[PDB]
Amino acid sequence: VGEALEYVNIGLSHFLALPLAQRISLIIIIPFIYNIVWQLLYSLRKDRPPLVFYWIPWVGSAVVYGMKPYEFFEECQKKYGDIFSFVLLGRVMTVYLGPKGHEFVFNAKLADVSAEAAYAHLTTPVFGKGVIYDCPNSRLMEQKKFVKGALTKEAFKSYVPLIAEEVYKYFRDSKNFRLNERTTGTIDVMVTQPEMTIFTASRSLLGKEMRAKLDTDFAYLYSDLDKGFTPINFVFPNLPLEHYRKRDHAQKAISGTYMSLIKERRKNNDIQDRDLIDSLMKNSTYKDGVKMTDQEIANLLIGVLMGGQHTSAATSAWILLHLAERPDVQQELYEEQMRVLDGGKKELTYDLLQEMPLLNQTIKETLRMHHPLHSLFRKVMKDMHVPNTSYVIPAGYHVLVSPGYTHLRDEYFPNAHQFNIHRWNNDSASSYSVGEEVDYGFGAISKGVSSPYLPFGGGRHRCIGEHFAYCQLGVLMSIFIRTLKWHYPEGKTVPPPDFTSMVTLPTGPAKIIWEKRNPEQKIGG
Ligand code: HEM
Ligand SMILES: CC(C)(C)[C@@](O)(CCc1ccc(Cl)cc1)Cn1cncn1
Repeated sequence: VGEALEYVNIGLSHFLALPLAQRISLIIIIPFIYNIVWQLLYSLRKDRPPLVFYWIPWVGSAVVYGMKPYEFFEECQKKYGDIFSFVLLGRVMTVYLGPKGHEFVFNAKLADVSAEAAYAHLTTPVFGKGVIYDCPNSRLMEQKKFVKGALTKEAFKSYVPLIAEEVYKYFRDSKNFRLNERTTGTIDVMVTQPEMTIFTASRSLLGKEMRAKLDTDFAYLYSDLDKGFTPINFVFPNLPLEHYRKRDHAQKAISGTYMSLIKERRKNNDIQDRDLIDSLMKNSTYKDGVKMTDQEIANLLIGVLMGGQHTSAATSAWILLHLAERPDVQQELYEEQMRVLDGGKKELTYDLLQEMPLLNQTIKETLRMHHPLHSLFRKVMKDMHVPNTSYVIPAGYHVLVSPGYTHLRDEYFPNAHQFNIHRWNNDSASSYSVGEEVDYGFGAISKGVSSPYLPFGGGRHRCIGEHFAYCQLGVLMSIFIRTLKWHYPEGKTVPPPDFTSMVTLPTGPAKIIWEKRNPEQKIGG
């Protein structure tokens, strides 16, 4: 019976001929049926880690992952252990939880994975081109060296009074404070902290000129650039809407202002050591001998400040929120402040910051309970074997590492969900290499990445801003502590994190009430 083949033919014709009702209905029910079958087949393969089950094709587990990612990882971990996959808006994520997860993704060979491949679609439109994830990795490595060159301890001794000047200036003039006119008030930390962060960062990393442009309408351009830095730009990076354009406008606009200042500096020889602009001018020639274009330098500046803006500001928000219900921790930090700065007589210096271990433990502890990035990604370039398993992660897959999840595990942190800065007694450093090191182009960093506290990651893509963040957060918190007490409004406590955004920032409005420690103190100027 090719008479049966006559009928696949006939049947095919009747399919194309039935009402639109059933056809759309079939255009739905066929993919739904197919993927459900496909998964059951997949669950038989054992060169593949267990795939989380999902009903909606393409979308996969994006809803629950997007909303409560650590909760997703946990029930996932109970069911399948530390390695498992799940489908996310078209892509396939293989999650490896714990320190071996860190090792498998952060220390992965350059050939196995790509961060550029994972991130460029989201970062390049915001930062500019020619830099970060819009160049070969080797270039990235040299840029990180260029930037890290302006992040030296002597830069930090110069940044500390600039940053303090800013915080004080903010207490003086900001509508949310007015310390020379108010002794008490309410602020939204989600409003205060991003302004405080951009002011301090701008002033210290981009110099006084660029800090000054933030008082004008120009500031709004940073705010535009800011909203194009969203996970939506990670799925649909370019659809003709409209926040997508103001972003691009802002990119050239902001990048324009930097080149303007850069070109005028080389043209007057105004190239001192003031900021990162001076520094990137004096030092941005690759080792093959190519030099960064003035455009490229500017774009590297947008990227630095943008990255540093969101992590830092979220973190100082959390510090305020956790402290707001711990007058005991405030009392303790204040005593240290009095001891190290001789009641206040001594002026804050980068050196003196290092003698404030409790202040540094608070940043350490907050960064433990609140990692700004719940998920780091790579695209898999070559089929990877997972040690001590038969598992193969084929190329074209994505790997996902999550040190912020381990941070919150009792196993590695007794009472992980309690805020306790004393868990870091005689252990206050931003991080430290528990042994041997390795150098990827931007200096010797730890070779192992099996530390269960890994706030800044590791491997070639490891953060180079930890000492800047601590410096800024250090000055900022030091001053808050000496100037203010603060607490929650009645019946208000720590907000749950909003995971859907770029950084795990708190769910606003997150309000605290400040009062002056010295009502009659006046900030001068
Ligand atoms: C609390 C503050 C911060 C935290 C928790 C943090 C966290 C991280 C993490 C986890 C990574 C690795 C990402 C990955 O491997 O996929 C990273 C990378 C990086 N961070 Fe930070 N960061 C912070 C502040 C900063 C600051 C202030 C700067 C700039 C001054 C900065 C610049 C960078 C750069 C340039 C990379 C390199 C990424 C790469 O090479 O692929 N970060 N950061
Ligand atoms: C890729 C992404 C998650 C946005 C990112 O890791 C990387 C951002 C980033 C990358 C390169 C430069 Cl030169 C500056 C900032 C977030 N982040 C981490 N530390 C600071 N920002």
